[PDB]
Amino acid sequence: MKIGIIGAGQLARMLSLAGTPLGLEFHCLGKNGDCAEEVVKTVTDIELTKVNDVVAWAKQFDVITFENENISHELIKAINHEVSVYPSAKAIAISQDRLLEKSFMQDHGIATAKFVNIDSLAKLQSAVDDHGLPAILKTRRFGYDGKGQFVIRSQEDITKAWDVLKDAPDGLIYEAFVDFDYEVSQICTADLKGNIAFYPLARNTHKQGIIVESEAPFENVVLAEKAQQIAKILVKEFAYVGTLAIEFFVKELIVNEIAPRVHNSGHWSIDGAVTSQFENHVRAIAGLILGDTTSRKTVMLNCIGGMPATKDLAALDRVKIHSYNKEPRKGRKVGHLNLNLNDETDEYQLLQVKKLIALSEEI
Amino acid sequence: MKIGIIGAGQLARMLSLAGTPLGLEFHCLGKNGDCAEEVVKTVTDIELTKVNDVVAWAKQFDVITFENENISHELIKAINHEVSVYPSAKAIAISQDRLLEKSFMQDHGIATAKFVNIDSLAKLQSAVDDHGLPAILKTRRFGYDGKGQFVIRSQEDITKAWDVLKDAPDGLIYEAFVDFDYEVSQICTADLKGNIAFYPLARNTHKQGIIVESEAPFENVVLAEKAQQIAKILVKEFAYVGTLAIEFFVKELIVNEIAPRVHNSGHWSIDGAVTSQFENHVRAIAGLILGDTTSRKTVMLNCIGGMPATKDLAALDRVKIHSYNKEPRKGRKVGHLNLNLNDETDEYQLLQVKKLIALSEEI
Ligand SMILES: Nc1ncnc2c1ncn2[C@@H]1O[C@H](COP(=O)(O)OP(=O)(O)NP(=O)(O)O)[C@@H](O)[C@H]1O
Ligand SMILES: Nc1ncnc2c1ncn2[C@@H]1O[C@H](COP(=O)(O)OP(=O)(O)NP(=O)(O)O)[C@@H](O)[C@H]1O
Ligand code: NA
Ligand code: NA
Ligand code: NA
Ligand code: NA
Repeated sequence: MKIGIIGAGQLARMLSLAGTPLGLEFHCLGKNGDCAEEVVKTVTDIELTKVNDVVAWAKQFDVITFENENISHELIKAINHEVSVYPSAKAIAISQDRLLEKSFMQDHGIATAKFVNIDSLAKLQSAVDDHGLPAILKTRRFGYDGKGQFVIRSQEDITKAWDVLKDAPDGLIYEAFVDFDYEVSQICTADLKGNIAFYPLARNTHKQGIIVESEAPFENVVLAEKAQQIAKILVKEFAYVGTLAIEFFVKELIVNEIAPRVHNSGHWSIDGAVTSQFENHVRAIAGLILGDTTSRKTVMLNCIGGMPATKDLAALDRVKIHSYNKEPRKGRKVGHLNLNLNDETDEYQLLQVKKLIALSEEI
Repeated sequence: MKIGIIGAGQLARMLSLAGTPLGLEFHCLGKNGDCAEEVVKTVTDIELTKVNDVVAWAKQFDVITFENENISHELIKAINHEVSVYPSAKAIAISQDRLLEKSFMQDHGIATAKFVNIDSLAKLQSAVDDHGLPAILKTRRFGYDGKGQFVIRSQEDITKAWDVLKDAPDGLIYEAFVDFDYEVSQICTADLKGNIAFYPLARNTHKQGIIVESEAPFENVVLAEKAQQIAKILVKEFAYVGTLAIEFFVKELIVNEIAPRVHNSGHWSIDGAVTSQFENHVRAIAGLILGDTTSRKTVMLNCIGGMPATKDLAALDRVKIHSYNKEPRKGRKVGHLNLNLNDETDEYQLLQVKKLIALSEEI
């Protein structure tokens, strides 16, 4: 069986690392210098606007998936008509647009930040009059890791926010700034028949808009049950197949956003679960029964901008190293480290690895 | 850092799977259709007799290793003079020749099967007169998985054995047939400074000359200590860097043979140890500190000749699947399965997977 992946970044790289021992063959749509290249059968560079060419490429394979939900949902529809794409175009369409994503939650009685679609300065003023400050003016369709938005803290920030973002193609959304206690995510995988394998909750820490640490299992039986029920609603309404990620605020579970894919907050599962989020995404789309997800306490630390020297990491002999072999650039995800946490030696190694990261990080 | 591997088979494939997340780049010497191709940066097909060409290829990389010790030890010397090869030419030279291997053990007071170098029919007759029957006439330099030899059970089998094998290039050895209770192997990894990371003993079952099952940890504190001391002698005398495998008969530890490489009897460590034999071979040759080897009860089952359907394997959701994506051929190693053994559900899945294997196996 051949699996085509749109994208050749680190998520594609790890899908192939996880899925290759199952005997599956991986092919990417992306560039020669992208980090999945060395671990997949082929990489083919086709502009995603050239729809018939992309569809022609896809038809070489038995099933298609993707690593970035910001892709054209029409392109996915076009492909899916010829060869199965997982997960669904509906999941992509709703998750990639902040207004559609939040409206979906509201339509099913699921809590989110208060939000308003913004089509004018007057509408934004009204949204601020109604739901208060601080708030964020975000684009509906652009943006990664806190970028492409404007935090509104005062009445003067309003016109400034509008003036910066007003011309964003495909529009804008006001979100009330949620004052959360902490953040958690629910990652799960739905197989071809809609059976869901759940991971425990992970507690995630963001720094400057980017995830820097993820801890699992986060043990709270009540929140976990609420999280799982929301996941089930999503899987059913999207007819979802694959790994799905839902990020929450806790303060009451409040949905932050969803990602129809393997997600950074699940990277711990490579070394902390019997079957990782990556192996299970692959098994899901391949029409296979999912792997057991029994998990053990693990911490995941992100390497942003830079990464400690491998020789320094290797000296901490229980740390599991996940370098993506990417180019260091301020703010860029270049790798992560996982560590199982059982005893005091693990705590000691964790301190040493955090120190190493503090010296290599560039956000 | 770039690592060159001579060979593109499943051992090379798994070295790259283990070592790629460390941020290392892998290149093989072998063919396009070989099973490591899809997980390494490049594969280059050069006949190993063309020494200057092989050396020219090797010089593109920072360190060289190999998956098959039957390679020309002179070729390794030639390469090593220009770029570091691990492990050593001495380890290759002794392990690849049954007479040299057994003579080494005898020279250091380490037990083996009684053995005699055979250069004539009369010498074989004398070896049988001295050390008895049953015995095996083996080549010194050829043979895999019980092939290329002749078991001598009677006095008529003697001339038959001689007539079959007498012209083997590089000679023959008589070995007394050891009547063992069971077999175990000691796998360990020595870093660049000679520090050794030990795995627990594994209990191995052979069927028709091929390994079919490996169980670890095999708990016997006395045998383990003897095994580790023998490993230390080998690492020191060979100035060994890398993963090393020693196979024993138990009946008293008696050395059977050694392999200067990752070995089938250590495949369990992919899913049963904090750091696998593959990741540690890579860390050793890369000049890195070795990973922790804390282990949990695991069984490894070999898929020979054929492999059960992936959909049938996936249904047993705790089994870890390791398909090499190779072509089924009677007697050929095409994959393995690992299973952690904790509770009764694991025992149940193990029975089901053994049944699946019995129906797919072709030895
Ligand atoms: N309304 C809000 N109130 C408070 N914090 C928020 C709000 N919206 C977003 N954030 C935080 O900002 C982070 C970045 O969101 P976003 O700009 O969508 O980045 P992203 O690409 O989705 N990265 P990630 O959330 O880690 O997958 C979120 O994970 C939250 O921690
Ligand atoms: N003298 C002996 N007496 C009894 N059994 C033996 C003897 N020599 C070899 N064997 C058995 O035959 C097997 C095959 O040995 P060999 O022909 O060298 O295959 P191999 O390629 O080294 N495969 P492996 O030992 O699994 O790495 C050994 O693993 C032993 O179980
Ligand atoms: Na490739
Ligand atoms: Na989203
Ligand atoms: Na390749
Ligand atoms: Na040997």
